[PDB]
Amino acid sequence: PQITLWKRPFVTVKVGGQLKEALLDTGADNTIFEDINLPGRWKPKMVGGIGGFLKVREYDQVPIEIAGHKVIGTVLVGPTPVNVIGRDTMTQIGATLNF
Amino acid sequence: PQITLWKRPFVTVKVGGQLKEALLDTGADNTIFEDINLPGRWKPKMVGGIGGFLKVREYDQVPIEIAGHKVIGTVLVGPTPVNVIGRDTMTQIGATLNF
Ligand SMILES: COc1ccc(S(=O)(=O)N(CC(C)C)C[C@@H](O)[C@H](Cc2ccccc2)NC(=O)O[C@H]2CO[C@H]3OC[C@H](OC)[C@H]32)cc1
Ligand SMILES: [Cl-]
Ligand SMILES: [Cl-]
Ligand SMILES: [Cl-]
Ligand SMILES: [Cl-]
Ligand SMILES: [Y+2]
Ligand SMILES: [Y+2]
Repeated sequence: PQITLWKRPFVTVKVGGQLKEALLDTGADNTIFEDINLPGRWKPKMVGGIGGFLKVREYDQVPIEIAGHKVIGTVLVGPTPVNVIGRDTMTQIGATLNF
Repeated sequence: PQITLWKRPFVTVKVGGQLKEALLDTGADNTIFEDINLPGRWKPKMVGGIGGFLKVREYDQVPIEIAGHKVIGTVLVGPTPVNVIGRDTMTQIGATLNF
């Protein structure tokens, strides 16, 4: 799709079998969800944005269905106020900015 | 321009006469800079990042030169770790996402 930015750029995503909405976020290096449970081992990580830092779990090689593509990427899980799709996932679907 | 997202999408801007770089950030509703000085009245505001909230000053009707366009918009000023260009500014230059 092509979208303008008059509204928040939410997309519907299936991540580890779980349906979620997430913000296409060109200012986010990684992808982040709250309230999903993913199997297997993970590693601890922290991330920073405005406001401060969020504590997360990092899962590698997780399935993400997004914009008709199936991608396998890293997902961070922690109590973000909104779910975000970062550049790590958007590069895999060839997303571009036009301005 | 059209850009991919393999690197962080920085752009050079002039905001209230000061040159800065800022991240084109589709996940940000508003535009925020650190360490700029703007004249005149302002209103207090907070913004919630992933971390909670950053305290800012809100300036209305501020010049921003971005991507060969000159726009007038609202700018928030406060100690963000990275300057961002949000959707309030990007809609004024007709930016779009393709994915
Ligand atoms: C109402 O208006 C705004 C309200 C909030 C923001 S924001 O900066 O908090 N933000 C809101 C998002 C989270 C819904 C914009 C994001 O694009 C933000 C923009 C950003 C970029 C860098 C530093 C701080 C913030 N990036 C981060 O949350 O990125 C996180 C996740 O990926 C990592 O890469 C960059 C960060 O690593 C530091 C990590 C901006 C305008
Ligand atoms: Cl890992
Ligand atoms: Cl990694
Ligand atoms: Cl980069
Ligand atoms: Cl300071
Ligand atoms: Y990793
Ligand atoms: Y400073």
